[PDB]
Amino acid sequence: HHHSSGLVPRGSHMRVGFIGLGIMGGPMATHLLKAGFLAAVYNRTREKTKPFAEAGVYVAESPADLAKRVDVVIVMVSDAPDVEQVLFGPSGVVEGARPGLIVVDMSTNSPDWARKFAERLAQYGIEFLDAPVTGGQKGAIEGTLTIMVGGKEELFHRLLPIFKAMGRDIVYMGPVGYGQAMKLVNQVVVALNTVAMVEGLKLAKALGLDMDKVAEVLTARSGAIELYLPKLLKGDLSPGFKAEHLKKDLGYVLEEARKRGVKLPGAELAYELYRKMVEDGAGSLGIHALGFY
Ligand SMILES: NC(=O)c1ccc[n+]([C@@H]2O[C@H](COP(=O)([O-])OP(=O)(O)OC[C@H]3O[C@@H](n4cnc5c(N)ncnc54)[C@H](OP(=O)(O)O)[C@@H]3O)[C@@H](O)[C@H]2O)c1
Repeated sequence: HHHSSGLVPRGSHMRVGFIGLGIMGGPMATHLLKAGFLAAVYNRTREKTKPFAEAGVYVAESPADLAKRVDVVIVMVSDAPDVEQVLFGPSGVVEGARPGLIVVDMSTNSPDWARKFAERLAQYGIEFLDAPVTGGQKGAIEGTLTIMVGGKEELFHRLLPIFKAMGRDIVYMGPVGYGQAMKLVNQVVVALNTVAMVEGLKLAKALGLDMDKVAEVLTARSGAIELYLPKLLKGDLSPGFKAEHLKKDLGYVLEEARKRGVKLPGAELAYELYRKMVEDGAGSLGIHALGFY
């Protein structure tokens, strides 16, 4: 069946449907709406779609119902199994998409997962990019994300106006999976920079240092410090970036390391620390709460 017009003209071939309105996906999709690309959203929990519906965005009943109405599906759900559900479940994207639709997975998983998604989608005539991001919740909100992309370079170029609505530095990394590859390098760094900050703070507190001055001196400076030290000092342990998601990222890091015969003892330790945090019931706190939960 064909369908009625929506927010974005069909002849643009740039109608976007966005799946996963979380800490990242809400602000990202809002930036796409402000830029005139957002036609539709889907979220597993319907309440989060409310602010979109109040701006006229179509609220889909399933990923399939979203896919049949758009040219580009952006996915920003938690983990690779969640991407599998939204793409390939009973009412997943593949049940609604027409050939030539592009899926862009902006969530974090792995090169191997990116390649599997692309392979499976190509059987339906659906294109794929892996385009994970860095910059945190604050970057999402500000529209300044760094976006690292794998897949056909021609599709990277075609979608650059969409990426520029959400981010600032848009980097083409190579074939399918090279965006996830970059993102997993990035997550090694983020994890250990976060452990750095937390251990520094634990030592500073034990020594009874003036936190104002600690923050001044450390702002040693890193991403984690700039994004999360103010929250941490106020005891705001909310994400931010959930500990369970970093655990997940570090699992893929260590799988890739093992596949390639590289030893990453720091990443192994980080994985252990974040694994304990999830076991202890703090998986939904931000990563900056490590050591403090
Ligand atoms: N937060 C950060 O700083 C940050 C930065 C860069 C990249 N990332 C990555 O971006 C991705 C999203 O992160 P986030 O911080 O936005 O996570 P989040 O706040 O936990 O949101 C997760 C989103 O995924 C949806 N979801 C999860 N499982 C699903 C399933 N099986 N089916 C359908 N929807 C599902 C959730 O739906 P509900 O609303 O129903 O729960 C929610 O919309 C993750 O891969 C994360 O690692 C995060």
